[PDB]
This record gives sequence, C-alpha cells and structure tokens, in this order.
Amino acid sequence: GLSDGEWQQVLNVWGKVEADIAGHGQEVLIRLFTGHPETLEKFDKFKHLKTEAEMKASEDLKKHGTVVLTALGGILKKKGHHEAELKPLAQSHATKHKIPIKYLEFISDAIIHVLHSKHPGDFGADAQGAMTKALELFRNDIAAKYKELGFQ
Ligand code: HEM
Repeated sequence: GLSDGEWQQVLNVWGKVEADIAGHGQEVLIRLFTGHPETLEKFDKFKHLKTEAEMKASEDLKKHGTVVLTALGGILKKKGHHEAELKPLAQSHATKHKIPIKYLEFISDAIIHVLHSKHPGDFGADAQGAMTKALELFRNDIAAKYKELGFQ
C-alpha cells in the first residue's frame, strides 16, 4: 500500500527508465544473470551465454529486457490496481516458466542496483523507498497467486 506521494515518486523514477527502456532492461537482466547464475538456467534462449561480453552483445537479451520492463511499467502505472495485468504474469511464471518467488526478489533488488548505477546521485532516498515499496507490492501480489496455485 502506497500513498499518492509515493506513487508520484515511483512514476517520476520510471520516467528515467522510459527514456532508455532497452538499456535499462539489458542491464537489469545482466545484473540478475551475473549475480545469480542459476537464474540463467530458466531461460532456454539465454543459457548459451557464458560471458558477460556475450550477454552485452546479445540483441535478443536487450529485446527481452524491453518486454520485461514494458510489462512492469504497465503494472506500475496502475498504482496498485493491477489485478488484471498481474494475473497472467503470475500464472505464466508459476506454471510455465517455474520461477520461484526468490528470483522475483533477486530481480527487484537488481532494479534498485541498476537505477543507482545509471543515475548516481539522482536516485534519492525517498525515491528508493517508494520504488522498493512498489516492487514489494508487486512481489506480494504475485506471492498470493503462487500460494493459490501451490507453487514453490
Ligand atoms: C519484474 C519481473 C518480471 C516481469 C515483469 C516479467 C515479465 C515477463 C514477460 C512479459 C514475459 C513474456 C510473456 C510471458 O511468458 O508471460 C516473460 C517471460 C519469461 N520470464 Fe519473466 N518477468 C519477470 C521476472 C522473471 C524472472 C525473475 C525470471 C527468471 C529468473 C523470469 C523468467 C521468464 C522466462 C524464462 C520467460 C520466457 C522467456 C522466453 O523463452 O521467451 N521472469 N517475463
């Protein structure tokens, strides 16, 4: 649950992402894959990537980064009223991709890391607080659907 002022911070930060969605999406996935190499094994189309240089050179990884952040941005713009947008993603990630909630924690922290890396000194403590709360809400509502499905 976020206040109006917190949502305003989230959507202000998101403007930074929308200026370069592919570059942000690429770096988020690279941070996930290099920090948590077990996550790469869930992607049949990226498991061939052995080095970060190959990851950086992969145009399909940048494409998928655009898909991921476009979906997340659509959810964030609903300011919590995201049941219709979130349900299909919860279902596909639990039942088809088999993504444990832990990996959603990993990618949430990766987003925070990338924002500081690309905007050092321009991602203030209030903005980090609000973005963190928004990603916690996203993860918590996914977790509720995971529990319904019995997925661990
Ligand atoms: C912010 C969190 C995430 C968002 C918004 C997101 C979004 C998406 C979307 C929109 C798709 C394509 C449609 C679909 O299959 O539902 C997708 C596919 C997929 N996601 Fe995610 N995802 C997220 C996190 C993760 C994480 C953490 C993992 C694994 C560590 C993951 C694994 C996958 C896989 C394996 C696919 C299929 C890729 C393919 O072969 O095309 N997702 N995701």
